[PDB]
Amino acid sequence: MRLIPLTTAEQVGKWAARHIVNRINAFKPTADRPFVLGLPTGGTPMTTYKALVEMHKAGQVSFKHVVTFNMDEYVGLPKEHPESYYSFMHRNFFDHVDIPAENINLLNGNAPDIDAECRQYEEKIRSYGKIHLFMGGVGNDGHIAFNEPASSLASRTRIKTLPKYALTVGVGTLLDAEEVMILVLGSQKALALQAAVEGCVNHMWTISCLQLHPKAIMVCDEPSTMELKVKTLRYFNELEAENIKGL
Amino acid sequence: MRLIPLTTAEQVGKWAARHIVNRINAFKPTADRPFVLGLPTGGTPMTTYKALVEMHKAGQVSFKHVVTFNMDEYVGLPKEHPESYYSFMHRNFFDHVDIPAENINLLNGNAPDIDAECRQYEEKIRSYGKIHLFMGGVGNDGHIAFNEPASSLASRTRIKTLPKYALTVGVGTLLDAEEVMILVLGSQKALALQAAVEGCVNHMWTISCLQLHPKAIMVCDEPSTMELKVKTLRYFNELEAENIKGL
Amino acid sequence: MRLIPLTTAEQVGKWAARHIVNRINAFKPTADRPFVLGLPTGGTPMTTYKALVEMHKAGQVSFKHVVTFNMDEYVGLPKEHPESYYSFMHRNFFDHVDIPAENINLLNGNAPDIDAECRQYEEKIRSYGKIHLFMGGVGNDGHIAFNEPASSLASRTRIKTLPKYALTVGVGTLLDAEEVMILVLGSQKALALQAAVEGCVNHMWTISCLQLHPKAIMVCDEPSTMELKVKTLRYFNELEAENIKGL
Amino acid sequence: MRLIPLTTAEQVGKWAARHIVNRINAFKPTADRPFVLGLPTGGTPMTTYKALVEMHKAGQVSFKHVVTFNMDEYVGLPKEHPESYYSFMHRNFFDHVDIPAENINLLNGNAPDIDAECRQYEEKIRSYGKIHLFMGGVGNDGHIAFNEPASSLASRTRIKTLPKYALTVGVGTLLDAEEVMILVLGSQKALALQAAVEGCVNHMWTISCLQLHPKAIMVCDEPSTMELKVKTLRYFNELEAENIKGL
Amino acid sequence: MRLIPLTTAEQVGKWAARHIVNRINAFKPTADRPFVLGLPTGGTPMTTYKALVEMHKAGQVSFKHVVTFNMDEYVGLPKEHPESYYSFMHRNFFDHVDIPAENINLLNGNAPDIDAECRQYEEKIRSYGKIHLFMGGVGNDGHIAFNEPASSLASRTRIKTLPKYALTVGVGTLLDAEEVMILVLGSQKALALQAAVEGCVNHMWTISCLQLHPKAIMVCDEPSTMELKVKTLRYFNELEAENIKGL
Amino acid sequence: MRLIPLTTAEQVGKWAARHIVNRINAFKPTADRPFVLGLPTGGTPMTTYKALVEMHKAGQVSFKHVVTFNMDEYVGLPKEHPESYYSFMHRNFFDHVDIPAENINLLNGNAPDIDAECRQYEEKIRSYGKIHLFMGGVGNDGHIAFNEPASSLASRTRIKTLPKYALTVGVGTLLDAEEVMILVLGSQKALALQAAVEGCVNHMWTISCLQLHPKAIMVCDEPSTMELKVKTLRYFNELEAENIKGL
Repeated sequence: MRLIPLTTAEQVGKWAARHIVNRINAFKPTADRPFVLGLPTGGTPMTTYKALVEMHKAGQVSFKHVVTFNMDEYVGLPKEHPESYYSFMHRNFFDHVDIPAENINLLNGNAPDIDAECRQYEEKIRSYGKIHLFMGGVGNDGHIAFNEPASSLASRTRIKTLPKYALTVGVGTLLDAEEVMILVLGSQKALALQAAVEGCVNHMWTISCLQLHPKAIMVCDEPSTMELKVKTLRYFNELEAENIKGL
Repeated sequence: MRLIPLTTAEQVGKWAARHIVNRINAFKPTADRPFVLGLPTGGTPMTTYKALVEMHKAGQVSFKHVVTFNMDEYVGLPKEHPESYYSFMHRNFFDHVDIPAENINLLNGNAPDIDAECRQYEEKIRSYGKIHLFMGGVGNDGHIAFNEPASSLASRTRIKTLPKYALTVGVGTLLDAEEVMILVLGSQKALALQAAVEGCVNHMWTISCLQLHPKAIMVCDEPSTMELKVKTLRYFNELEAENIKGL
Repeated sequence: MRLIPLTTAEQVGKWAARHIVNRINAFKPTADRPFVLGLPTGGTPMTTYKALVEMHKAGQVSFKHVVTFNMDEYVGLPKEHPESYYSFMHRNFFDHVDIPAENINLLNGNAPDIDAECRQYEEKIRSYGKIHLFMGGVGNDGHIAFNEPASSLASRTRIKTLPKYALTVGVGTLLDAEEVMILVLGSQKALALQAAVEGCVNHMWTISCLQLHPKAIMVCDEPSTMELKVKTLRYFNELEAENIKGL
Repeated sequence: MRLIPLTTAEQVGKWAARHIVNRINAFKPTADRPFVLGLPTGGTPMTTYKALVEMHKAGQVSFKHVVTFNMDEYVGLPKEHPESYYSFMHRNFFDHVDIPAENINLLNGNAPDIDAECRQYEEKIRSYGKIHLFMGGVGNDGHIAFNEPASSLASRTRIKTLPKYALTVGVGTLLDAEEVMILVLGSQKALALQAAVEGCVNHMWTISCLQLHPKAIMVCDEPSTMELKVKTLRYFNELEAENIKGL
Repeated sequence: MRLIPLTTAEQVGKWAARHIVNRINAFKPTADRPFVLGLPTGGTPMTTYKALVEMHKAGQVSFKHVVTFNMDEYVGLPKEHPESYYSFMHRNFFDHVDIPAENINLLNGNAPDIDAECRQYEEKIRSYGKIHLFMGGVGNDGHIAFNEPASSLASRTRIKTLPKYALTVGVGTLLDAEEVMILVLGSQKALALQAAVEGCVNHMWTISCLQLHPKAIMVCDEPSTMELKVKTLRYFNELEAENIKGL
Repeated sequence: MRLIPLTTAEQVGKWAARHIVNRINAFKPTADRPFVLGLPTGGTPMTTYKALVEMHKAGQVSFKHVVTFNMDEYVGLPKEHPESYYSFMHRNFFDHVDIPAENINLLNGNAPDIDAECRQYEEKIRSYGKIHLFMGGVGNDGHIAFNEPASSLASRTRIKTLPKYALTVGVGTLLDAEEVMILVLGSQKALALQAAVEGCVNHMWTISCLQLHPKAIMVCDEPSTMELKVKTLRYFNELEAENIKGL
């Protein structure tokens, strides 16, 4: 596991954005072999989308052959409603880049057959093969997306009771990704960061199971490191010193 | 992982029995595709077998196309002896339902080649493919069947020194099941329940490794929850409130 | 997991050597199906190589059809230099047994393309299929070879900054072995032994992840048991009592 | 230590009030030997003052010979200001009972010599000899009054930087009381209750040092027991069952 | 604190007896200045009384000017009943030594005024001044005598609900002794020994508060050391090696 | 307790020296009422003595009416030997200030009656009444002076087996001081600092018992904070920010 210790939310976004750009440019996606990106919404990834957009506008990356899968969506909420995940994603990212509509995958919270919708979502991911990079956030209690603490590590896309319900990818869906990058911002995430980095593996703090994942990265700001031991932060600061230059 | 918090041993048996019945009826087993059930013996599963039998007698389930695999048997003990696992299983379950003899699998503690017997048992399970549901109990120290604490998670059916010896399925045998349901009864199992639900993954408390299993369920009575935090029990009580109605 | 509690470094070497000999003789390797052995260097395995050599000289084993893979090598250091891993392995083992040069695999710290060298090493292992037994040591902080604490459990052979650099097999490389045997000597390894045997699974103490491995063995001397609970040592002493007779 | 597990804030107040009444009536205070009561302010003791007042109005207790000492007061804030501790105490308690003005002791946040004011407060307590019962609340982090975590257990009345400052009795001032009763309400106090009852003595959670006090009582509501083990709460519930009847 | 690690219950008794004898002979008690000894009953101190008696019979000590105070007695049970603490003490100790009746203090479980009886017991101890050495045992949960876990460290002699009731000295009564020596026998006391020696101070395990006592000694047998770290036992074994020679 | 987080050993010495100077100048010692200072030796207090001497040379303090008591001395070692505590104290402190010989107290490691020497040392301290400030260091295992881990908190000056022996003040001797200031330097003291500040009270880490002392201060450098949580250090850094200006 990697822990990228940065100071501000803006630096985290710039670091995360650059990592995504580098993975894409190294993969060199084409129509027949697209780069598959898993994505989150909310306040946490705000600075990352902002950074991704300026990099695209500077000509550093193209999303023409990038396929995305989002983590969740509200049930029964009109897609064009300003508070839907769909609206958030277009407003903060899709409206500003060259990704084609057919490459965008968002759960349809208005699907007639909920169980069928979730099933097809998992099917769509497998049709491509695998998610190359899945970016996410982490709950104050260490949970992922709308998955509950003590969720099975093999859980799949399904409906969850918090609108009244939401569709969310499962922990297994996230773990099947080739690489997982979690954005950690704020002192309210300090206990979750501690559980992920210093604690032992346990299903109550879902984030701790990333210790078993082949390629996991935590990108965090200063306030989120409050519960770590001084030597833990020092260790990652020194090891990652050359990789945070320029952010 | 699911934790079904109930009050009495009788409720646990009724809940466990209904879960087995529902899995069977949803699977709709036939001669060519039987539902494979893993089973334990002893005082712990008593109320569950009792409940399974009345459900069968009420016409709610048929074991005609259910194949069973038991966890253990004593070595050198006459099969028809009243204290054998064979006698226990027939007396408490097989004597009262419509399962055919060819669908019953019990380790032969009188086999001439012990190692061959255990090897064939594993072979029999694979011939069917997989155990759909494996029900078991848990030791005071968190162990499973006759497996020792610190047993390998990939251990297989073998002989164990406690009669003098016994044949027991391994932890790997149990983990390969599609779903694992552990019955937890009594305050003497309180530390084991705590290790399974709140503790971290560790090979000393074998039960804790179910946290890594794709579909694990703990069904417990009130006395067994003594070592859990009040909020842990409250959390599962609320989440499972709708699934324990009627038991 | 097995824990073989012995008194001295010499006993550990004799026990480890005999275990290797027994695995080889039971496997009965041939030119078309060789026994693949993973090996470490340093002060820790000294008594084991010494024991392996006398067993070979007594006619108890032949390495004619044994293929070896070593854990590491220094970068840019002349192969014939007295401090290289190559020199250590020949001087302490290869010079005294009947293993053919083509069966010896050591990382080439002088390869022009470092990344290619490491890639081919992994390729060579897969060409044989799998390492049947990988023997290693453990760092004071629980690390393996030159892998850092918090290394990914799927890490592979690569270059590491400590000469200035070294090539080292990854944790995944080690875990892919059919059986892993770690030699633990000295009170300085007491905290690592404790983490491996009594602690919970966590990526900070890499050795703790052997709890998830299908066949792991820790062979230790008396000074290394300082951090274990008296009952833990008593438990393994009794369980392994019959397997340490004669060492 | 005693732990009185009750359900609601109202029950806690009724239990605490009755305990104070019983201590007073058993002490039988007179002009020459008054019963000395330490008191807190805020939302926590609201139901207790309410209960104390109705008991007084029912003729169950008289405060004619009861001397009180309050925990704190704001600095530079006009005494008659509606938000002062003085205003709170009169409005919620003194306005409704028969305690004489000369028996009321409140820190003067407008004293010209702050250090002298605090010094005299301690002097006043010693002039009476000792506080017979000191009632207080507890911070989310286990602190007492305005004392900081890691405060000396012998700290005394002094000014503290949070108005801008406040005068607060010290931990030593509280511990010198013959009996200490802490009101614990709300899930936000759950970690503090756990530290006080189940944790070990440590200066970071000041409340934990009451374990060393000769006569300490925690009176809590249901939401505050969230972090205790089920068996801990069960133990106190059974032991105190006869003392909570009627509240 | 001292920890005397011995092998058998007999050795513990011989060590404890010799310690008592040495303290007495060094004190050189007279009619005006007697040596005050606190004593327990039950299976635990059996080998110690046996050893004390043979030492007396060998002329190594006289109890002519030794005053004793016992920890408890049953309420309402006839003093001469074979199961009373009185009968146990005479049968195992007083019947065999030269202590005068006026020097023996046992709680009167048949006293008309229970509270008065307990009050006078404390008064009797103070009349002498202090207990020079108090020997006791420890509960499986770390408790002392009939004091409950979480008992106040300043608790005094009082009646306790387990006959139906018993009179028991308090924790404060024990702590006021100049020296406290606790006999620890059996694996069932392993967790209590661990809490006393390696754990932190906390009122739930009363025995842990002896860490704060000026002169505490734990005398234990081998089975009771099961929960200690190997290095902890090694440390005390080496430090006390010269003081256990001859037992 | 106070924790003064500084960066270098030199800053620690300057802070500690100034604190001593301020305590002396506020006390205003005279021939009839001297300021009593407890002192340590070794590498740890080096920068503090250096700072104390320049302050004296600058006219900021006089030791004319300061009485000192040192923690230890070697047994049987010639007082004027260059490695004695006597030589260290004169060479690093007494040779440079105006303290009179009669105000200096050092244990006489060559006294004919060891036990008498230690007894008189304690007597000398009481003759003055109390040590106003005792400065010391801390062992890697949390011990004080030559006191062993698990030493009684009431231990007194006595001989200790490490020359072969040394005379050392006891933990009780240190705790009886009005104020205790411990200098903490180096990463090797990180675990001890953690036990003192964040851990719970326990006799194995003697330094942790300072949590119970009325006025304890830890003055530490940066390397010693390695085992503290980032938020712990942040908390003390902010609280002590105004008291470390100028060092």
